[PDB]
Amino acid sequence: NSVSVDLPGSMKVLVSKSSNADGKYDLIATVDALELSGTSDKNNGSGVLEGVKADASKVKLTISDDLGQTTLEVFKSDGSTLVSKKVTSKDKSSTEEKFNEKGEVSEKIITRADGTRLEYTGIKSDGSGKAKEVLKGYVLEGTLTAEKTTLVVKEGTVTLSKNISKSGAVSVELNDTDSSAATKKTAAWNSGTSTLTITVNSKKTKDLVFTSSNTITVQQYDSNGTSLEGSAVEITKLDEIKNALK
Repeated sequence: NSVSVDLPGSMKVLVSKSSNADGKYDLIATVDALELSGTSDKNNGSGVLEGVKADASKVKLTISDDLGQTTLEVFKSDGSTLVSKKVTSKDKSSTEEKFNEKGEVSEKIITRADGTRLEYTGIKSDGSGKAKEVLKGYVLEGTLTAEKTTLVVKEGTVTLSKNISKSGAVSVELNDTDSSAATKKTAAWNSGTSTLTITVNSKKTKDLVFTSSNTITVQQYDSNGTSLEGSAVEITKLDEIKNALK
C-alpha cells in the first residue's frame, strides 16, 4: 500500500497511503543498511525518521515539507551530541559536517551541484582551518578564516590568491615581488565580470575569468595591450594556471 517517494541525496522514503486515527502517516526508509522509521502529519514523504546504528549511534533523517531538502544526522548514543550532519539542499548541493567530541564542527565538505568541492578540514573554534577547492582537473589549496577562504597558486615571484568571502563573493589578487618595471606583473580585479586583468609594463597581457561554472579561462591581449585576441581557453590543469602567471 505504501507509496515510494524520491528524495534529495539519493534516498527514498515509503509513506503510508492513508493516515491513522491521529491523522498521521507512517514513514519507513532504508539508508545504507539502516532502517529508519517515523510519523508525519504530511502525506508526501516529508517529516522525521529515526534509527540507530549497530554501534548505538542515533540517526535522524529530516525531510523538508516540500521535499526540497534532506538532513541526515548521526548523534552519540544518548542523542545529545552531533557526530555528523549531511544536508542536501534544493539545488542538489550538499554540505557534510563532522563534529568533535564536544559537537563543534571540525570538518565541512561542500559539494556543488556541478561536483566541484570546497573541503574545510582541521576547523577550530574560531572558524579557521585548512581549505581546498576541488575543480575539474585540478585543486587549489589554502586556508580558511572566519573572514574568507584564501586559495593560493605560486609561480616564480608571482602569487595568485583566490578569495571566497564569508558571504560567498569571489575576488582575486596577484602579487609579484619582481621589483623591475619591465617584467613585474600587476593585476586589476573586475568584480562585475569576475575577471582578473594582468598588466606588464603598462600593457594588458591577459584576462583570467573566474566563471560561474567554477572554471577559469585565460585569454591573451594583442601586443598592443588593448584588444583581446583569439578566444578564451578553459584551464584544465594546475600547470596551465601557472603558465598564465609566467
